[PDB]
Amino acid sequence: GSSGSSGEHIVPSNQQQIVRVLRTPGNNLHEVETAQGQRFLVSMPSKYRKNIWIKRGDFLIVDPIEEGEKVKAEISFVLCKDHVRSLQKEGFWPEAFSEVAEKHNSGPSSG
Repeated sequence: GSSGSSGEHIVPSNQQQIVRVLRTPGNNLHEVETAQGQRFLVSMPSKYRKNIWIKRGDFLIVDPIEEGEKVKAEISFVLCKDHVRSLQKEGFWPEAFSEVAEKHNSGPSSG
């Protein structure tokens, strides 16, 4: 069993995981990296059959699949500047990335 788990907003499931985009060859796939320094590729949901706005560095939630194609996991949702922060407060956001938002900033870089 388990204890009352938190799930007020879109939160990474047990199998799901948060990664960061790196580059896209164009096809219906995207290369991301985990918090444990692990680069891999992901597939696009059969439901998101459209031209979604995806960029490099963008953090998304992918889920691993059983013994199937040469794909590790598939995108679940697109985290926004806000979401990311939320997960950080709730205590879910990864550490390997945690040291990213701190530096990142909107507008002219003071430093």
